[PDB]
Amino acid sequence: KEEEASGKINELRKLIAKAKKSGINTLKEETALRTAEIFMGYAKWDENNIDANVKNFSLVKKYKNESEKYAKLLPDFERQEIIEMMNSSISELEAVMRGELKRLPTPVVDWTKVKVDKDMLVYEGKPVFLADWTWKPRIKEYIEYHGNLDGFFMTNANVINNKGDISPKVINELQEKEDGSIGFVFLNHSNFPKWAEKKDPTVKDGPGIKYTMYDINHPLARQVNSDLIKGTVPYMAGKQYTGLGYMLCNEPHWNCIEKTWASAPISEYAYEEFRKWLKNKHGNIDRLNELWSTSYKDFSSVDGPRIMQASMQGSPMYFDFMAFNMDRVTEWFSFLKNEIRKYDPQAKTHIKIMPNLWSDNKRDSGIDLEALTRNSEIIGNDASSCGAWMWGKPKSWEKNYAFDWVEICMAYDFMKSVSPDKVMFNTEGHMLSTGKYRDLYQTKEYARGNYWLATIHGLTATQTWYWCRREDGSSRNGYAASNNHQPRIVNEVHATMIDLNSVSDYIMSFQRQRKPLRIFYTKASSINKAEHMNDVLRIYEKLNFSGLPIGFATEGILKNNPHEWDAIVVYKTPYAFKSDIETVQKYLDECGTVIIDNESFKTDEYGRKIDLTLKQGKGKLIVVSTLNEMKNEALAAVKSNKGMPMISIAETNDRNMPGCEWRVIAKDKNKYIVNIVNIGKSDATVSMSAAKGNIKSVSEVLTGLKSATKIVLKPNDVQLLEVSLE
Repeated sequence: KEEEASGKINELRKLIAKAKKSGINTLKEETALRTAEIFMGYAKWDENNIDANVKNFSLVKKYKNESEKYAKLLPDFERQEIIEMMNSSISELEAVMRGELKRLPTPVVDWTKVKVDKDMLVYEGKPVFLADWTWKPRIKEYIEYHGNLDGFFMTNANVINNKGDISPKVINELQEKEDGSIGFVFLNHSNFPKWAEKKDPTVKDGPGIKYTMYDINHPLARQVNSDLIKGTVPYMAGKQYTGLGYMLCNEPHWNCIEKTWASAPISEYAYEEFRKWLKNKHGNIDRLNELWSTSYKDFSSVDGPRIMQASMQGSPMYFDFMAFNMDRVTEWFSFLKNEIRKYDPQAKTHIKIMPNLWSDNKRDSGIDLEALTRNSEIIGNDASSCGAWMWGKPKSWEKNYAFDWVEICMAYDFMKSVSPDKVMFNTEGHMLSTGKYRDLYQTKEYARGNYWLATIHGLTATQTWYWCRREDGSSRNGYAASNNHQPRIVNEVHATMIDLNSVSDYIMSFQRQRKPLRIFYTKASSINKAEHMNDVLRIYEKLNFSGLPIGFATEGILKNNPHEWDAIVVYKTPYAFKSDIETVQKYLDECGTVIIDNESFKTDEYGRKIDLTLKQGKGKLIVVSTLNEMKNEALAAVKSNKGMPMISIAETNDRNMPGCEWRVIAKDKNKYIVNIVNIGKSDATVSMSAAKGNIKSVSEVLTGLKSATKIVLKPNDVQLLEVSLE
């Protein structure tokens, strides 16, 4: 397969030179050719280092039993993937050269010239979308086609003394570092300097395991972070390598439920901050004593446990602890951002937030996705998707869906509800592999569908996990059967960016489209309930396959964002802040529509019967009993404001449920752009009609080929169609 692969590579290389002569933009095929050239060397390394790959595959649970076989077959698997990729590239380009496929213009992005503008990354006055790879060697061979993301890494360990002196190695790097390509600054928090630990060992208490291994409420922690930022950021300020911002922490969390993963008790400094937060929350100690059933003489005497028990969920002390943990974490990230802004007043910050700390049920992490998203100039995350785990009972998505769609659809939709006008930067993309998922045979169709779908929901740039391959093909649980062994996956991410760039105005219209239904979200219900996000997902899923972007409402969204929706839905939200209800009342008072079930808005965050109830007044207050009723009323509210899509879609499949998420935008008077992704785990047939009038024609935007009003999508398939009406 070595000789055969080299043959196809040489064939594509000559076809590229010929197409170029005709003025064809061969970026896509050059990207594939470069991928092939790189992975031929990786396959040669694999062929010469079988023993190293046996070890690599043994560390992977589903490839452990057959490790010797897998290490033997890997080199020819990689060459066979290159042969498939060259056959696809040669077929496509020969069709393009013969006028049989229409190739849209697409930019050759110079990353030294990309700028952030509102919710876009701009090259030569147009929106673009960026992909690079974690730990990829920054060499010419790898930055020509596979991304040119720059940046700078630092750690509080680079503060070498109490005086605030910075490691000379770090000063030397920053003095020499060129302006460079668009990049981000990575703040490390796992490595706190030993001199500080020796000076006051309490500085290690109440960590946010494992990525913040010191006390965010300790004064020596604040001195050290202030000293790091003061001594480094003046060298970075305004530089192109800071353009995608300052990443304030890797996967932060301060889990505080005893016997749970990455949990620890909070420090004594943190508990003193808790007494201050309780004084602000409750006003007088008598109000705390009534709720906690305690007899403290004042706020300084509060002296409850420094870690919570799962059995306490629903109690006032538990609520207070989790609410405080969120607020002090938000304040910590505010402190880091305000220190950076002193030395770089243009700094954009973000946080590598795990979206499942909002999309799953747990609220003990101190991660307030709304507050951290609002507080960030760039929407940071490391959203995961991927397929079935290598072990365990099926996840709930496996009944209906090809992959875990919940973070890149529902969490993205929450983040964009909070902040619609920001770039979104996935700083460790987990849409190809995780610790739990791996498949050597992962399809280019899966890879394209995922990056495409995530981009429809707001994703602007991705540093994908991960390019652990060194230039020689050696390695710097995660490695075997990751992208480091998959030539067609590495190539398809960049091919997807090329297509998204080619239609980036359409893509920004899909990202920005009116979200006319907002699901009400409150921390009052998520903190007190074991399974609030099961309920929020159930109503999201119920609404999300009707052609409409589905978004979220909170108190903060209603107070800070234009009310560009037709209705709020309130589902299984029995706990609410009084201020939630008051804010939803003000929306009814502006003639808003609220659709509420029988179970919602019954108590405050302490389970006390609520003094206040929603009154219809000038708006529309609709009480419903079922999910079906709630959906029927929601879509009626959109129809009443003429907000339904201009193209109607029906889906049939062998399941009980839709999987095709679809969207429609206007291209002009009688032409529409239809976006469809099959998130379902089996083939779906979509059937399209005009809402008014009659479909004249359907074509593929990317190919110019004629399509039909009835289409089969395989799982992970993407359709982008131009629909003309008569």
